[PDB]
Amino acid sequence: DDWEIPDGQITVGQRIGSGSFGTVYKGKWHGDVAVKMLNVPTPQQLQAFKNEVGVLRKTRHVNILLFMGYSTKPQLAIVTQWCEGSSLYHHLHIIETKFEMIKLIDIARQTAQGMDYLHAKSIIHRDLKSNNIFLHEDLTVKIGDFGLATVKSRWSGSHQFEQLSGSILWMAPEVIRMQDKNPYSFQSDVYAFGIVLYELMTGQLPYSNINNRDQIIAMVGAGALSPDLSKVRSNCPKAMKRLMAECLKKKRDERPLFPQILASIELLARSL
Ligand SMILES: Cc1c(Nc2c(F)ccc(NS(=O)(=O)CCCF)c2Cl)ccc2ncn(C)c(=O)c12
Repeated sequence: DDWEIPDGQITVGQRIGSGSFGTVYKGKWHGDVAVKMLNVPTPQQLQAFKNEVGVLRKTRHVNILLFMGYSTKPQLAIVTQWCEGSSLYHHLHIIETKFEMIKLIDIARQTAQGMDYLHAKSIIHRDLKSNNIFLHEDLTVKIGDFGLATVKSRWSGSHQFEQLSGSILWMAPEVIRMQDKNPYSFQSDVYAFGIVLYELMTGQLPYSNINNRDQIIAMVGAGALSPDLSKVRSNCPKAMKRLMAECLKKKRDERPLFPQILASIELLARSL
Protein backbone atom coordinates (compact mmCIF):
# COMPACT_ATOMS: atom_id res chain seq x y z
CA ASP A 1 0.00 0.00 0.00
CA ASP A 2 1.37 3.35 -1.18
CA TRP A 3 -0.08 5.35 1.74
CA GLU A 4 2.35 3.81 4.23
CA ILE A 5 4.83 6.48 5.29
CA PRO A 6 8.27 4.78 5.35
CA ASP A 7 9.71 4.48 8.85
CA GLY A 8 12.26 7.15 9.69
CA GLN A 9 10.41 10.01 7.98
CA ILE A 10 8.08 11.18 10.77
CA THR A 11 9.52 13.09 13.74
CA VAL A 12 7.25 12.96 16.80
CA GLY A 13 6.72 16.08 18.91
CA GLN A 14 4.31 17.36 21.57
CA ARG A 15 1.96 14.83 23.16
CA ILE A 16 -1.52 16.28 22.68
CA GLY A 17 -3.33 13.71 24.80
CA SER A 18 -3.90 10.01 25.40
CA GLY A 19 -7.54 9.11 24.81
CA SER A 20 -9.59 5.95 25.04
CA PHE A 21 -8.27 5.05 21.56
CA GLY A 22 -4.65 6.01 20.95
CA THR A 23 -2.32 8.87 21.82
CA VAL A 24 -2.08 11.89 19.51
CA TYR A 25 1.22 13.75 19.04
CA LYS A 26 2.09 16.79 17.03
CA GLY A 27 4.72 15.73 14.50
CA LYS A 28 6.90 16.76 11.57
CA TRP A 29 6.49 15.09 8.17
CA HIS A 30 6.78 17.62 5.35
CA GLY A 31 5.76 20.18 7.96
CA ASP A 32 3.35 20.00 10.87
CA VAL A 33 1.22 16.85 11.15
CA ALA A 34 -0.75 15.00 13.81
CA VAL A 35 0.17 11.39 14.55
CA LYS A 36 -2.31 9.10 16.32
CA MET A 37 -0.43 6.09 17.62
CA LEU A 38 -2.49 3.02 18.46
CA ASN A 39 -1.66 -0.01 20.63
CA VAL A 40 1.89 -1.30 21.15
CA PRO A 41 -0.69 -6.92 14.63
CA THR A 42 -1.15 -10.30 13.04
CA PRO A 43 -1.10 -10.48 9.23
CA GLN A 44 -4.90 -10.58 9.43
CA GLN A 45 -5.03 -7.47 11.59
CA LEU A 46 -2.61 -5.66 9.28
CA GLN A 47 -4.84 -6.46 6.29
CA ALA A 48 -7.93 -5.32 8.21
CA PHE A 49 -6.16 -2.11 9.24
CA LYS A 50 -5.25 -1.40 5.61
CA ASN A 51 -8.88 -2.04 4.65
CA GLU A 52 -9.94 0.61 7.17
CA VAL A 53 -7.36 3.00 5.78
CA GLY A 54 -9.20 2.46 2.50
CA VAL A 55 -12.20 4.21 4.07
CA LEU A 56 -10.07 7.19 5.13
CA ARG A 57 -8.67 7.35 1.61
CA LYS A 58 -12.22 8.04 0.39
CA THR A 59 -12.38 11.41 2.18
CA ARG A 60 -11.27 14.66 0.53
CA HIS A 61 -13.30 17.58 1.91
CA VAL A 62 -12.34 20.81 3.71
CA ASN A 63 -14.60 20.00 6.69
CA ILE A 64 -13.05 16.52 7.10
CA LEU A 65 -9.74 16.17 8.92
CA LEU A 66 -7.19 15.49 6.17
CA PHE A 67 -5.79 11.96 6.16
CA MET A 68 -2.15 12.03 5.03
CA GLY A 69 -0.76 8.51 5.55
CA TYR A 70 -0.29 5.70 8.01
CA SER A 71 2.56 3.90 9.73
CA THR A 72 3.09 0.34 10.97
CA LYS A 73 6.38 0.95 12.85
CA PRO A 74 6.92 1.41 15.75
CA GLN A 75 3.14 0.91 16.01
CA LEU A 76 0.04 1.24 13.88
CA ALA A 77 -0.61 4.97 13.44
CA ILE A 78 -2.73 7.41 11.43
CA VAL A 79 -1.11 10.65 10.23
CA THR A 80 -3.26 13.70 9.46
CA GLN A 81 -2.91 17.43 9.01
CA TRP A 82 -2.20 19.42 12.15
CA CYS A 83 -5.09 21.76 12.98
CA GLU A 84 -4.00 25.21 14.18
CA GLY A 85 -6.40 25.81 17.05
CA SER A 86 -8.48 23.81 19.51
CA SER A 87 -11.34 21.36 19.46
CA LEU A 88 -14.90 22.55 19.92
CA TYR A 89 -14.98 20.72 23.27
CA HIS A 90 -11.96 22.74 24.42
CA HIS A 91 -13.46 26.05 23.29
CA LEU A 92 -16.91 25.52 24.78
CA HIS A 93 -16.18 23.65 28.00
CA ILE A 94 -12.52 24.25 28.99
CA ILE A 95 -11.52 27.80 28.02
CA GLU A 96 -15.16 28.91 27.54
CA THR A 97 -14.67 30.89 24.34
CA LYS A 98 -17.53 33.35 23.79
CA PHE A 99 -18.55 32.90 20.15
CA GLU A 100 -21.12 35.22 18.61
CA MET A 101 -24.33 33.48 17.55
CA ILE A 102 -23.56 34.02 13.86
CA LYS A 103 -20.32 32.10 14.34
CA LEU A 104 -21.96 29.33 16.39
CA ILE A 105 -24.41 28.91 13.51
CA ASP A 106 -21.54 28.79 11.04
CA ILE A 107 -19.76 26.12 13.09
CA ALA A 108 -22.99 24.10 13.06
CA ARG A 109 -23.29 24.65 9.30
CA GLN A 110 -19.72 23.52 8.62
CA THR A 111 -20.14 20.47 10.83
CA ALA A 112 -23.32 19.51 8.97
CA GLN A 113 -21.45 20.08 5.71
CA GLY A 114 -18.77 17.56 6.67
CA MET A 115 -21.31 15.01 7.94
CA ASP A 116 -23.33 15.33 4.72
CA TYR A 117 -20.14 14.60 2.76
CA LEU A 118 -19.38 11.47 4.82
CA HIS A 119 -22.92 10.17 4.43
CA ALA A 120 -22.83 10.82 0.68
CA LYS A 121 -19.72 8.56 0.66
CA SER A 122 -21.67 5.89 2.65
CA ILE A 123 -19.50 6.52 5.72
CA ILE A 124 -21.20 6.40 9.10
CA HIS A 125 -19.03 8.38 11.50
CA ARG A 126 -20.11 6.42 14.65
CA ASP A 127 -18.11 8.62 17.02
CA LEU A 128 -19.04 12.26 16.44
CA LYS A 129 -18.42 14.52 19.42
CA SER A 130 -17.13 18.00 20.11
CA ASN A 131 -13.64 16.91 21.07
CA ASN A 132 -13.03 15.47 17.59
CA ILE A 133 -14.33 18.58 15.82
CA PHE A 134 -11.41 20.97 15.43
CA LEU A 135 -11.68 24.72 14.74
CA HIS A 136 -8.73 25.16 12.38
CA GLU A 137 -7.23 28.69 12.43
CA ASP A 138 -10.38 29.62 14.41
CA LEU A 139 -12.25 29.49 11.04
CA THR A 140 -12.67 26.06 9.47
CA VAL A 141 -14.33 23.04 11.09
CA LYS A 142 -12.46 19.74 10.67
CA ILE A 143 -14.22 16.52 11.70
CA GLY A 144 -12.01 13.62 12.73
CA ASP A 145 -12.07 10.31 14.60
CA PHE A 146 -14.34 8.39 12.17
CA GLY A 147 -11.57 6.05 11.06
CA LEU A 148 -10.83 2.45 12.09
CA ALA A 149 -14.39 1.66 13.15
CA THR A 150 -13.75 -2.09 13.07
CA VAL A 151 -10.44 -1.72 14.90
CA LYS A 152 -12.03 0.52 17.55
CA SER A 153 -15.16 -1.55 18.02
CA ARG A 154 -14.22 -5.15 17.28
CA TRP A 155 -10.58 -5.78 18.18
CA SER A 156 -9.68 -7.30 21.51
CA GLY A 157 -8.06 -4.70 23.76
CA SER A 158 -9.23 -1.57 21.95
CA HIS A 159 -10.37 -0.01 25.28
CA GLN A 160 -14.06 -0.26 24.40
CA PHE A 161 -14.93 0.19 28.08
CA GLU A 162 -13.06 3.50 28.18
CA GLN A 163 -14.52 4.48 24.81
CA LEU A 164 -18.05 4.09 26.19
CA SER A 165 -17.28 6.36 29.14
CA GLY A 166 -15.88 9.00 26.80
CA SER A 167 -18.71 8.90 24.27
CA ILE A 168 -21.95 8.32 26.23
CA LEU A 169 -23.12 11.94 26.03
CA TRP A 170 -23.33 11.84 22.21
CA MET A 171 -24.69 8.32 21.89
CA ALA A 172 -28.20 7.79 20.51
CA PRO A 173 -30.58 5.62 22.60
CA GLU A 174 -30.47 2.82 20.02
CA VAL A 175 -26.65 2.86 19.97
CA ILE A 176 -26.65 2.50 23.76
CA ARG A 177 -28.93 -0.56 23.59
CA MET A 178 -27.47 -2.13 20.39
CA GLN A 179 -30.68 -4.19 20.19
CA ASP A 180 -32.43 -2.65 17.17
CA LYS A 181 -31.61 -3.56 13.59
CA ASN A 182 -28.47 -1.72 12.39
CA PRO A 183 -27.95 0.38 15.54
CA TYR A 184 -25.35 2.60 13.83
CA SER A 185 -26.96 4.61 11.05
CA PHE A 186 -27.08 8.00 9.39
CA GLN A 187 -29.74 8.74 12.02
CA SER A 188 -27.47 7.93 14.97
CA ASP A 189 -24.88 10.32 13.53
CA VAL A 190 -27.65 12.95 13.35
CA TYR A 191 -28.36 12.43 17.05
CA ALA A 192 -24.70 12.99 17.96
CA PHE A 193 -24.80 16.13 15.81
CA GLY A 194 -27.88 17.18 17.75
CA ILE A 195 -25.82 16.96 20.95
CA VAL A 196 -23.06 19.07 19.38
CA LEU A 197 -25.77 21.63 18.53
CA TYR A 198 -26.86 21.55 22.16
CA GLU A 199 -23.28 22.26 23.24
CA LEU A 200 -22.95 25.16 20.80
CA MET A 201 -26.28 26.75 21.62
CA THR A 202 -26.10 26.32 25.42
CA GLY A 203 -22.35 26.40 26.05
CA GLN A 204 -22.88 23.31 28.22
CA LEU A 205 -22.57 19.57 28.03
CA PRO A 206 -25.95 17.81 28.23
CA TYR A 207 -27.12 16.32 31.54
CA SER A 208 -24.73 18.42 33.64
CA ASN A 209 -27.32 18.12 36.46
CA ILE A 210 -26.91 14.32 36.48
CA ASN A 211 -23.73 13.37 38.35
CA ASN A 212 -23.84 9.66 37.52
CA ARG A 213 -22.75 8.34 34.14
CA ASP A 214 -24.51 5.02 34.83
CA GLN A 215 -27.84 6.77 35.31
CA ILE A 216 -27.22 8.58 32.02
CA ILE A 217 -26.46 5.33 30.17
CA ALA A 218 -29.54 3.62 31.55
CA MET A 219 -31.93 6.58 31.25
CA VAL A 220 -31.03 7.60 27.70
CA GLY A 221 -31.02 3.95 26.63
CA ALA A 222 -34.52 3.53 28.08
CA GLY A 223 -35.84 6.57 26.19
CA ALA A 224 -36.24 8.48 29.46
CA LEU A 225 -33.63 11.28 29.28
CA SER A 226 -33.12 14.11 26.79
CA PRO A 227 -31.11 17.36 26.89
CA ASP A 228 -32.76 20.30 28.67
CA LEU A 229 -33.50 22.63 25.77
CA SER A 230 -34.49 25.46 28.13
CA LYS A 231 -30.73 26.13 28.55
CA VAL A 232 -30.33 27.40 24.97
CA ARG A 233 -29.08 31.01 24.92
CA SER A 234 -31.72 33.69 24.47
CA ASN A 235 -30.50 34.77 21.02
CA CYS A 236 -30.50 31.26 19.56
CA PRO A 237 -32.93 31.32 16.60
CA LYS A 238 -36.19 29.44 17.12
CA ALA A 239 -35.64 27.55 13.86
CA MET A 240 -32.29 26.34 15.22
CA LYS A 241 -33.88 25.25 18.52
CA ARG A 242 -36.53 23.34 16.54
CA LEU A 243 -33.85 21.71 14.38
CA MET A 244 -31.99 20.60 17.49
CA ALA A 245 -35.11 18.89 18.89
CA GLU A 246 -35.63 17.16 15.53
CA CYS A 247 -32.07 15.78 15.50
CA LEU A 248 -32.46 14.57 19.11
CA LYS A 249 -35.70 12.64 18.55
CA LYS A 250 -35.65 9.41 20.54
CA LYS A 251 -37.27 7.51 17.65
CA ARG A 252 -34.52 7.44 15.04
CA ASP A 253 -36.89 7.39 12.04
CA GLU A 254 -38.14 10.81 13.16
CA ARG A 255 -34.73 12.44 12.76
CA PRO A 256 -33.92 14.47 9.62
CA LEU A 257 -30.90 13.53 7.53
CA PHE A 258 -28.08 15.87 6.71
CA PRO A 259 -29.30 17.25 3.34
CA GLN A 260 -32.39 18.48 5.17
CA ILE A 261 -30.35 19.62 8.20
CA LEU A 262 -27.95 21.59 6.00
CA ALA A 263 -30.78 23.24 4.09
CA SER A 264 -32.40 24.28 7.38
CA ILE A 265 -29.20 25.83 8.76
CA GLU A 266 -28.31 27.48 5.45
CA LEU A 267 -31.82 28.93 5.23
CA LEU A 268 -31.69 30.43 8.72
CA ALA A 269 -28.14 31.74 8.21
CA ARG A 270 -29.23 33.44 4.97
CA SER A 271 -32.36 34.66 6.77
CA LEU A 272 -30.25 36.98 8.94
C1 LIG B 1 -6.53 15.39 18.41
C2 LIG B 1 -6.09 15.89 17.02
C3 LIG B 1 -6.13 14.99 15.93
N1 LIG B 1 -6.58 13.70 16.11
C4 LIG B 1 -6.57 12.71 15.14
C5 LIG B 1 -5.35 12.20 14.68
F1 LIG B 1 -4.23 12.72 15.19
C6 LIG B 1 -5.31 11.17 13.70
C7 LIG B 1 -6.53 10.65 13.20
C8 LIG B 1 -7.76 11.18 13.66
N2 LIG B 1 -8.97 10.70 13.20
S1 LIG B 1 -9.16 9.50 12.15
O1 LIG B 1 -10.59 9.16 11.96
O2 LIG B 1 -8.28 8.37 12.41
C9 LIG B 1 -8.61 10.25 10.57
C10 LIG B 1 -9.62 11.27 10.03
C11 LIG B 1 -9.21 11.79 8.65
F2 LIG B 1 -8.97 10.75 7.84
C12 LIG B 1 -7.77 12.20 14.62
CL1 LIG B 1 -9.26 12.84 15.20
C13 LIG B 1 -5.73 15.39 14.63
C14 LIG B 1 -5.28 16.71 14.43
C15 LIG B 1 -5.24 17.61 15.51
N3 LIG B 1 -4.79 18.91 15.29
C16 LIG B 1 -4.74 19.76 16.28
N4 LIG B 1 -5.11 19.46 17.57
C17 LIG B 1 -5.01 20.50 18.63
C18 LIG B 1 -5.57 18.22 17.94
O3 LIG B 1 -5.89 18.02 19.11
C19 LIG B 1 -5.64 17.21 16.81
